[PDB]
Amino acid sequence: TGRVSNHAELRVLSYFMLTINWMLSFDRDRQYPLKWILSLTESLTQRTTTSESIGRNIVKVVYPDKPTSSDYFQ
DNA sequence: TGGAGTACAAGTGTGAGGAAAAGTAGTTGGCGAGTAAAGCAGT
Repeated sequence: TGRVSNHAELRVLSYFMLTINWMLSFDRDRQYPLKWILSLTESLTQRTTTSESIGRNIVKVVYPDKPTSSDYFQ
């Protein structure tokens, strides 16, 4: 395994990682307020029963290595 | 002005760890009554 991370779909996600910090930490424009971030993660960390979410709940089950895999108690 | 490198960032040389079903163990258990005669002992 060459440690260049030359996979194409792998590198799209880092572009989605570095953007979401830069567009929020350096915001002189005060268009993205802090209280909306306080209404994002509080509304995102919230379970629901759609079939995408139910199907996502199966995916947490199958992987045993990492934490946030014994998430079934909640 | 221009070099000692020392750093992170690129590389390639060196054997093994984890996966699993069928097949293979040591171990119990669960079988198939008469009426007659002659013989040689007997003494």
